[PDB]
Amino acid sequence: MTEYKLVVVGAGGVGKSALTIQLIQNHFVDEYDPTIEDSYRKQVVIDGETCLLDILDTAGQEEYSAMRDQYMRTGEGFLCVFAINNTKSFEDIHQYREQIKRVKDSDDVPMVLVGNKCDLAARTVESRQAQDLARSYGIPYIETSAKTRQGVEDAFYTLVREIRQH
Ligand SMILES: Nc1nc2c(ncn2[C@@H]2O[C@H](COP(=O)(O)OP(=O)(O)NP(=O)(O)O)[C@@H](O)[C@H]2O)c(=O)[nH]1
Ligand SMILES: [Ca+2]
Ligand SMILES: [Ca+2]
Ligand SMILES: [Mg+2]
Ligand SMILES: [Mg+2]
Repeated sequence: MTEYKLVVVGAGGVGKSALTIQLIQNHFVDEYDPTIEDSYRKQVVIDGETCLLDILDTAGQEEYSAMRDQYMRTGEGFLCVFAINNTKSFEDIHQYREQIKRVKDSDDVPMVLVGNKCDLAARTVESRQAQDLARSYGIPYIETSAKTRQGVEDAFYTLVREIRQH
């Protein structure tokens, strides 16, 4: 049935894997193991539609990013993740978005901006700053915590809702 190909991108350590694993497997990964390229598939009902999520969890560490752009080519929508306690990861978002536009050869690609680790109080990216970035892109901004589950389903389901607008 309806399949949605989602790709999760962003700087090393922002919580791409923890977010995906919380969504799919319902637990929090406390440790840090850098990703090369992993995929997950699960059947879910989203707004009354039974569908299949195929999620590519990509490397954020440059050293482990070989051929990432090839893996990403098939993505239908992209979760652009930064951490709210990592200003550099937020600044990097523009470069991830440019890479997405390159691999899709389009300036109109479904995406959602995600500010993760919202359970932490060492915030250096304020909500309004991320809202403004997302506005400039024509996409939603959503905050998440892979640790508490806050916003996790919402982030991924919102991306499906963006793909459906394409
Ligand atoms: N407090 C808190 N810690 C988080 C959250 N998400 C991830 N972390 C922590 O941050 C570290 C990195 O998470 P991870 O998911 O591996 O990040 P990543 O973006 O997949 N890294 P990589 O690009 O190298 O694969 C882990 O120690 C993890 O527990 C969150 O929402 N809250
Ligand atoms: Ca755990
Ligand atoms: Ca291209
Ligand atoms: Mg990872
Ligand atoms: Mg500031």
